[PDB]
Amino acid sequence: SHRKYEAPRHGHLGFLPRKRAASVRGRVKSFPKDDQTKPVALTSFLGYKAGMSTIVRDLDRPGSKFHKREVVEAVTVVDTPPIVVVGVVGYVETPRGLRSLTTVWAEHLSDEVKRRFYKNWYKSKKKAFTKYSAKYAENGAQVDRELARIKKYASVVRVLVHTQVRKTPLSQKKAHLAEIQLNGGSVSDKVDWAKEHFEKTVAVDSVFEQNEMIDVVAVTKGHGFEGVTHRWGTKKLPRKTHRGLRKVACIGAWHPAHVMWSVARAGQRGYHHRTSINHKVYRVGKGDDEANAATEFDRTKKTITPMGGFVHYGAINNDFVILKGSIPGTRKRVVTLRKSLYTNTSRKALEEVTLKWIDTASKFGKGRFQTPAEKHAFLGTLKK
RNA sequence: UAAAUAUUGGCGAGAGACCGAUAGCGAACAAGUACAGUGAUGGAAAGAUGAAAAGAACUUUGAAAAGAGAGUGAAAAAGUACGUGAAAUUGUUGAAAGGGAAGGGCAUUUGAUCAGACAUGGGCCAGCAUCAGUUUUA
RNA sequence: GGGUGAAGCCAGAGGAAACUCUGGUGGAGGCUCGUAGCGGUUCUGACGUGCAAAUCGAUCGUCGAAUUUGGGUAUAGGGGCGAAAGACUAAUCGAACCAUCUAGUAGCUGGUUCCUGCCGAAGUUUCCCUCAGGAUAGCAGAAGCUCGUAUCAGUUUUAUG
RNA sequence: GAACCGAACGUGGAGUUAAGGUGCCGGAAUACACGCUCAUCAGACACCACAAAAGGUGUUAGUUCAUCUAGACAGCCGGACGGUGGCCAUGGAAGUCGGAAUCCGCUAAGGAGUGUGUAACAACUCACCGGCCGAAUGAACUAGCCCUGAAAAUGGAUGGCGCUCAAGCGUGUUACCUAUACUCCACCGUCAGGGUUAAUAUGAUGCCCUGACGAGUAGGCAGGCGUGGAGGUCAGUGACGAAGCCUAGGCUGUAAAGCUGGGUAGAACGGCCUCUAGUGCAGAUCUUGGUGGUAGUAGCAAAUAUUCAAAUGAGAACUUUGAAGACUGAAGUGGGGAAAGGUUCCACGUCAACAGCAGUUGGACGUGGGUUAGUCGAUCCUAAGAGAUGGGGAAGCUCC
RNA sequence: GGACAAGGGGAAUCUGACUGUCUAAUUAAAACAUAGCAUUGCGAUGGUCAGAAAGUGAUGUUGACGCAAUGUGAUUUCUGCCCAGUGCUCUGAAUGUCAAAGUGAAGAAAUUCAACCAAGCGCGGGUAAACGGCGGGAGUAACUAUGACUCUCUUAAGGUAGCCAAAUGCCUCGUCAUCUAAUUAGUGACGCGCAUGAAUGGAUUAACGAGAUUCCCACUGUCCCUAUCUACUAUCUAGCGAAACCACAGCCAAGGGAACGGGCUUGGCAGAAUCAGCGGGGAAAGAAGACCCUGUUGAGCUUGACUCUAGUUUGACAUU
RNA sequence: UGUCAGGUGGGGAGUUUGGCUGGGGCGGCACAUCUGUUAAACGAUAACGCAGAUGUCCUAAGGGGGACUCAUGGAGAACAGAAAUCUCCAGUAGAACAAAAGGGUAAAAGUCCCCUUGAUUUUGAUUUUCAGUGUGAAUACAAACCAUGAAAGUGUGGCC
RNA sequence: AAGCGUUCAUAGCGACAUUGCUUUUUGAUUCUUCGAUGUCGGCUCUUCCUAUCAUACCGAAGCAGAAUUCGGUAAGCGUUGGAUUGUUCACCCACUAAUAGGGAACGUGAGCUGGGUUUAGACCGUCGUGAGACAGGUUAGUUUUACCCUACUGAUGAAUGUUAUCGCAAUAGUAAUUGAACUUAGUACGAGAGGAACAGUUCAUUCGGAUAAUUGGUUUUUGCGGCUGUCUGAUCAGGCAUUGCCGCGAAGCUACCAUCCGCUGGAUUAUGGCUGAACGCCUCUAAGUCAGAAUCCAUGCUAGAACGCGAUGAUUUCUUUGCCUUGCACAAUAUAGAAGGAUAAGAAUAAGGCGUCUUUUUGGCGUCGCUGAACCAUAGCAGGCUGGCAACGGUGCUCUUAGCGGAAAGGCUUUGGGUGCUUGCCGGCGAAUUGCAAUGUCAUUUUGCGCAAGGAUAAAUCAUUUGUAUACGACUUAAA
Repeated sequence: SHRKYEAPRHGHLGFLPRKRAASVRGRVKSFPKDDQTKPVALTSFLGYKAGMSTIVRDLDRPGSKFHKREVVEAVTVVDTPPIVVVGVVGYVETPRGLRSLTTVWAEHLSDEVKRRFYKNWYKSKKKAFTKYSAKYAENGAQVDRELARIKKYASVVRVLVHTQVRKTPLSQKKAHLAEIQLNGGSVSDKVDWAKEHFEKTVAVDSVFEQNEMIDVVAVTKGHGFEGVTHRWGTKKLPRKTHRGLRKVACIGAWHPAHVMWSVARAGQRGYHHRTSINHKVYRVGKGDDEANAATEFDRTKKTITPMGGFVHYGAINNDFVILKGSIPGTRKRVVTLRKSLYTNTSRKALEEVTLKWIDTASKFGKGRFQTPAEKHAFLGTLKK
């Protein structure tokens, strides 16, 4: 017999399967579509999620009821120390997809990167990239052959990149290696850029600009096993139920005499790899500056980090990015910011933003005061 | 009122084309016993070391049980968990195969293993030629 | 351990009288709220190869009498007892249990132990408190006896119904 | 695929066909010859797993009738009146609301008129005939293959892949594949018809010759294999090793089975002629006894609670002593009895089993010790009841 | 009442008055009991009841304000009509019927055919707080329903007071009114009511109910819509260590087939060993279907089924 | 009190409470028989297939012999009429024969008139259903004894 | 297709006849199951069908516009909240874009519920003399077991030299959904009444994936503070009341009860068109071709074949006893199957190749194909041992100079040197006996054995630790 009351199904099918996923890093599965007319630039970046904070700003939607008004918003702060290039990879077009031709590396690798190749660093002899470093004692015999090989063949040229994790407050030491594709003019100009940029550092100001849309990529919250009702979002069974009432009652129906793939079951929740789209940037601050949050309306000398600090993280003494809304991931986690694939004329992404005020109260609790100078003005001076 | 006639009980003697310890009486053994039921009643399992206990003195490892040696005897592959010691079922070693079961029948190949008249003085496996019987193809 | 406060007594107020009101005292009832005690409503909760062949929890009914219970004594199977449900009568009840007659009877179910060789069926006719069954003929095997090309044939032809 | 088509079967060898097939899976012509079909849902082989009425200028063949030396159809222009508004009908009917007449002229041809249109005319348009052009066209029907008609539930089935002058549909002509069928030979058994000890060794039940046949449940008869005992007989076998048991050793028989090498073991047991029976097992929710997978899994969670050192001991989460925390809270986890059990009380020794973990502890196990009454109970009296005697029943056990 | 302890309340309808009692382990009720009411039998040589029998018993250490046998079920209020049928009962009239023993006649006797005849049945009377029935079926008409006369069918009588789509109404979710935004429900009226109705008790009703049913107030995770916390499990380890079940085993689609394959046929396919969960399959386990039919198989209960019987009652003979 | 006889006696005892059947039960009879058909041109042949019958009536409606023609139509005769009785012509059965249906029959097997008891006795053989048993019915003789007719004959119940 | 529809058979309808399809109604039948397949509905959850109620894009009208009616390709996407009834069905009150119909053992009971039917208790009416009956009404009545195999949802993992980083993408899955307002405009259209649409702005509905700055919830933070009863002689400071109770309450977890985010290209269907035969015209079609829808396919997102691959990093002692690269012999082990040679134009097929001239091009003039029965290699003991004649070529083995080849390049030409053989043409010695045939053994893989040259001199697990993770593994960190 038929259903009776036809309602929409629980959960999205496309997001199956639901595993742990191997990597903790985001991993960009596709980059933008390239243009040989435009100049050379990086398509992506690496950072760390610090926390969240409120923001008040203007509004210029001629049409809405809140035209030229103060509007409170949600925001996510991202710690982004300077990037360090240390490699080049050639990729050749074949009938069976792309194929890696040759990897090249620089002379002087740091101990942040070299830790990644070992599991037991303290016990090891630290022998990595020693015999490769001897190849650079020939001016550039074996170097410029393989760079000219990548110049002749291959239509795509990516760059190996790692994060600086001695500057950040994390107890990590290890770096995070990652490929970032170069989308620019020609193949020859990509490799000329790459050899000059060995060891050389890269900032965030070169990659991203203010008032721009970004795609975010990172791994979600932990949780673990979880049942049916919270994982999928099914209805509770009545109170008067023998043997459980937080389940699906009927799985399927015999003939077909099997359990269907579409049925909601118990199994792993969280820690999944998701890529979010359209997140507008409000600020691209700098580490070498007192008064980061000093807007033109406010003008009070205070750093972006609140009273006490960011909870389960610490502080920020480097460049950072204020993204609108939420970001998929926990704190202390790696996140890869990607440029948009399609240029919007949507009117949201086009409006020019100017921040009016940023909050810096102790989010570890319910803080009233923003800075210690304000606190000593309200109460004092007893008795310490 | 004896005799010729009866007799799955009792006391005493003979026999068998009868059973051979899941048989034969319920009972070959401390069996109407152990045990169950308020009670009338119900009611099992359990035979075999060796000719002779000669039933393993003495050393050494272990807290001890036992173990390794030694010793008794024709034999301990007879040690009082005892003549012989099958199958289900298990451990070790050796040989072989294994992409949603294995296990069979016909025919080969390879690997293993095994019967069968060349011994006297010092049979098995094929090839060609001319014939017979049955066929096929120019 | 509380609540309610019936008869019976004592004192006052009103009234011309007949009598009528108010205050104490007293402690009635198959009354009433509730502990131990005795029961077993609902959760159709727990457990459901259990702690348990009927228990566990919370919620509930009744709680000074048609009450609850020990020891002794009476009633025994077509009998006993029953404020009556065919209830209870030693986990056994629309007729208990123990032995014997008893290896009760069954047109009904299930099983029925070694090889090759030769022949090879039937589910149809008549009768039956016959229709899941028997008798009777038909079909089958075995043993053969009297004879040795016979007066035969699931067939044809000529003549004729 | 129980039943359809072809064929009925002892064991093997060689040839040849039946029904059905020959792109590949699959052994065998990607043979030969003449047509038809192209499907945005093609079709594909009896019983058999479906399709109809009704339709198509999709294409192929055919039947009956017509016009043709300008076809005539085209297909673009020219005409479409004169008598005439014909009689009638009635507001008005003039070819065109209708009822009947249906005739002439000029004629190349023009109906007393095919419709449009108007109150009725007017105006347009056909029927019929020319003008341009130069060889086949027009109507009505019949059946072939294709298409529309043709909508069901998990993903799906000419057997599948795939096939388009086919590997499809209809028809013809040859080769080739192949059944336990047919022909011929070898061997087995059964049945029939003969011939022969006329001394002439060994079974007259013998020893030969010739011919046909062979499927089979229920059922019947025949000839053999094995098990336990009884009578006879091989002056059978055996402590120099009988019976039993084990064996990817061997030999014989179609088979039931039998004989024999190697190992183990330690007292009896075989063949041939006959007698006799508690004489052969895979099934019975069979009977008794033993052992598996499941599985080192289910589980050992209710009565609030344990901790630190010291001692004994081979060994201590659990025994004994100390210290600290706790609970029952006097309708009690306190102190005594009744029924019921019967040494469980108590000491010394001591852990193979039992105390669903452990154990030096124990209501366990081994060996002993322990209950003292004139006054506390029983004994004595009677209760609801039970029950002899004298008597009377009943064949009587016994009943009142 | 700072912990602990401790009633939710209101307006109705059906039903039994109340306290009480039962299906031990699925039914606690509207069932049973009850006070009250009524009926029947009995004066001891008696009623009711036991026993195989007795010089034997229970009621009864009794005597009608008692013992025995039934119905109804407190109070208020009423209990209408019908003795044809079926029971029960009688100082009813008899001779319609009617046993053995005895009486008579016939016969050689066995026998035979006659009258005579006890109770009990038939015939007559009584009885419904005995079992039961109290229906309708036809018609006549005043006026446009009129409820006064006739008969008579199943026998005798034809539903009186009362109450209702009621736990009793098939047609139905009756029609009208009310409660709601909306009501197959609830309550109030209507009644030719398939098939209501008077101690087989009718109508009403204060208190009481772990009884059934509808609505209103307060209250809330029942619900919109789920979220979080705590202990004890599960989970992992040390030790100890089972049962159910089991032909053989365990991947799908279609086909045909005992008409719904895990094994046959044609395709899809296919990679050691394993751990938490879970309830789609294994037509998953539980029990020789209890429903249904068959059997010439049974048992429990009932009765003008067939054949008997203890007890009791009438008559004859003996005791005499 | 004892023995025998008559009534009462579900208080108690024992036993039965058909079959077929598009499940059973309620209906119906297909359960002993008969006619036509289904039934497929010898016989045989099914269903709760179709249309219908029987559990009797008859001393004459049995048996024999002799007379004579019926249905219906047409033409004529007072009351008399579509229909009473009377007469002639045509008349192969279109009538009648105890009942269901089919077959059979014309100087008759129909209708009327004369005489009677073959609806009698003794026993076997034989067809049909069929086991080639019984039951029922039916057919053909032998030995008798009668009826009827001038006789030949016919008759052992109802034309089959 | 007789009539209806003012006129007019077919806009929409359609009598009298007649062919079908379907198994969501109910009968007919009794093949499967009676040593049991748990029988009514509701709750919960998944997927399939189209005979389409809505939404996308079109055709027809008795379509002026608005509303509605009939049909086409379409199952992509959605289809509700309540009163009464045990109900399926039914009937109402609203909302809505719309409140379409069905299947899956009449889906779904080791998933729940037990109101219904359906046992025993009991009551009422009709029927029966009576026990009892009633497809009449009424009330109270027991819902057992997964620890096994497959299935699904997550999680480890032996083995391809060992270990570690960074990637490609075969295949499988896939998602967005519908409305309201402002403007267009009170404009088109219409006598009026009424009353559109495309583009352009802002917001909502249902659904999905993350997230915790704020608001709300949770409180064993037993963090602070308050209050009862009792116990420690009093005060201070605490125990117990199975978390004693009460108020506020960080951290974490969480809510359309809180905030953010949810893409743009190509090829088609219906349908409407262009050029244009068949059929001298006409025609959207026969050949060819332009636009086109919630359809399909990519882009993007999710997993990553544990028997699909690639690139890069480091590769173990001196007890010697072992590692890698290249040549010796020795030795086992096998080979879906060597036995002269896998011998390189591209495009057309109602057309091409090769050679040679020239208004260098879709150009002239000749010639070949009709099968590879080809073309290159080919005579010597499985190919011996030595001579000359004639060329100055052909080849094998080594070594070097150059370059080309990334799709899986692991191979192709190429200068030169050195060193053999040479059947281009003539000479001189040798072979027997394997006894008349018996594949008569002449390949090519792996492999670890000892040699003797050249070369280099490590990691991962366990234990410990951490929380961005966590049933247990695993994952993420740290540590001379």
